[PDB]
Amino acid sequence: AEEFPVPNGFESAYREVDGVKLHYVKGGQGPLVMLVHGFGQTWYEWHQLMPELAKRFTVIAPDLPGLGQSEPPKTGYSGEQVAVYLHKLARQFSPDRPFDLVAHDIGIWNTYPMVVKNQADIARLVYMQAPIPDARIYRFPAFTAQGESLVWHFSFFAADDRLAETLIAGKERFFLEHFIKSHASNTEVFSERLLDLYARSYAKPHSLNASFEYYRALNESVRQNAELAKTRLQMPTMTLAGGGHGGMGTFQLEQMKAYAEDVEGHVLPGCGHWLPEECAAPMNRLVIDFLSRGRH
Amino acid sequence: AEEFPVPNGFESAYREVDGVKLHYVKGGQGPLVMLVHGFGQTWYEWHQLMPELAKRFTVIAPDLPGLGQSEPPKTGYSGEQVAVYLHKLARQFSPDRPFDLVAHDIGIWNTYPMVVKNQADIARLVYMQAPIPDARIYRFPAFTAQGESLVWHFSFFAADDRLAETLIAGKERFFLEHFIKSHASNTEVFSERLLDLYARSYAKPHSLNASFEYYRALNESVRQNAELAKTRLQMPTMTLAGGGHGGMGTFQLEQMKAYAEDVEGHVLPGCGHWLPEECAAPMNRLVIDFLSRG
Ligand SMILES: *[C@H](C/C=C\CC)[C@H](O)C/C=C\C/C=C\C/C=C\CCCC(=O)O
Ligand SMILES: *[C@H](C/C=C\CC)[C@H](O)C/C=C\C/C=C\C/C=C\CCCC(=O)O
Repeated sequence: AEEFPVPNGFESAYREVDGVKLHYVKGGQGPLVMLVHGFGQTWYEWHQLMPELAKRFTVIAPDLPGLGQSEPPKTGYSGEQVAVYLHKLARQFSPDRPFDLVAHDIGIWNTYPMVVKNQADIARLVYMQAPIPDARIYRFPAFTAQGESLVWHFSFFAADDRLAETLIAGKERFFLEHFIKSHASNTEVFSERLLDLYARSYAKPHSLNASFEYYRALNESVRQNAELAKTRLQMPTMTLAGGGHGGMGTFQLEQMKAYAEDVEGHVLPGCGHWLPEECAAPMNRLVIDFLSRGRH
Repeated sequence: AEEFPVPNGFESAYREVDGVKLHYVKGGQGPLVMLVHGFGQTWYEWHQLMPELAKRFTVIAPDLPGLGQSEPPKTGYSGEQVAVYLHKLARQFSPDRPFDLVAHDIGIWNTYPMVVKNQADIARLVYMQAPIPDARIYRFPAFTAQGESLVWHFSFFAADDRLAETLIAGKERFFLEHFIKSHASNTEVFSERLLDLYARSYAKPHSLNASFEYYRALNESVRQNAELAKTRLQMPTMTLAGGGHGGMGTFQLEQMKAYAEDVEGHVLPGCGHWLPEECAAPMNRLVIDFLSRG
């Protein structure tokens, strides 16, 4: 069974990593690029970018542990713990060469530790629409004069006594449409049909819980990154952020400059959080061009 | 059928104010003190303070519009709109002399405009455990190094699509116990029976919605207060805040200093948000003494 349709010429497969069965979709030939999705979604957010990248790269798009068709992690949900699974997965397909990494939302949280601890394995890095977990997240406001706070869900999802699962169970499709559209500029791309697909996946009880455990581990991830950030990232890095409703604007590049020696950033006007879907043409072009500098 | 038991010597009654039928509980004799409850609760949070105050004052404790047994407002849920109802209700019982005001949580939001606009009507003022809506609320962090913050509910409750009503329906008792205890230092004061009573009250569909409409109007209340705050408050004021988990600490008095010329403050160590219940005896003492000077 497949939760989302595989693009023509790709395969849906699984790989056991440290006792955890990870789902991924893979296609193409050449150097490896791994695309890592975020909260509320799965590998499928990349399905329009994947065929274009596969003309020059081997492309792998895993489901995060516990999400999509991937089993939950056995160690835990902190960034350093999850990053082990993703690093070992990528290295099974690229054991002797560095690979490229593209990550969105909590995909950033779940990859930053393995990037900084295995810098020689990462050729080029693209991060979009999430803060790297650090002390800056403790200053983001809970309530805004205009629009809506992009970050209050951190506390909702991290609340104890399984508050979020208890309130959202049975209402997953309603909740997902609300939080996707509230973080979007171009809401019209989220058709009822596409929302149905995403909601069906994260309504699996272990996936609903897994989704929130990433936030329950956020303070631990911050503590982990306080140590890791003592070494700046050396590989070429690109940041993308939306400039519209739900977009992080200039914050994405400004924070990355504290982490990376070689970084360029873009703010995409009229685009919110969900860049691959809201602004597919400019986002895909930016990613393909950036990764195509060099061997592919 | 009363939602909460009325103390001896008090009456549960109703008055029509601008076409809205307000519920209140009233007892005592002497100058008027109005006690205004906050989110998650009703007049009943004052039921231990009321008989003590009723020894020296006429005491009235209304249900906020749409909450408890009060009808929803017919104008709106912004602080300036709701404060009209509470001002006119108090004036029905104290038309000829100023009255005292005690408010908790969003009771503050719903009374500050009528205090600043009718200062000759307010003898003494007691505010506990809520910011006056102003630009300071836009700095409160969403997330803390210990986990969930005390303020993320601002955005949960203000969200559209009836987000809060839709997620909380069928889980009202569960959710109320959660936010009571996440804002409490002393949870042992909340019996299963008391949580049952509060949950049954705000689970009424129009009351669950009314609860969150106060937050959907919060930015409008901030904008309203930006003009009202040009006039400082002159009456004697006291602030109270908890010093424990759920408490606002020094924020309550420090904010009030920008609004009030004559203000004293206390922070109650070992107490959280729900001061009339978590720390009833010292809270009551401080309110009674402050109002009884003279
Ligand atoms: C994924 C968010 C996706 C869906 C939310 C239900 C991650 O949980 C968060 C990624 C990005 C948004 C968080 C940080 C915003 C960063 C700084 C800008 C602050 C503005 C503000 O409104 O506070
Ligand atoms: C009622 C809260 C009741 C139940 C919560 C579901 C009001 O909605 C909020 C009133 C008080 C609690 C929130 C405000 C805290 C204010 C500042 C604390 C200081 C933090 C800081 O950043 O300085």
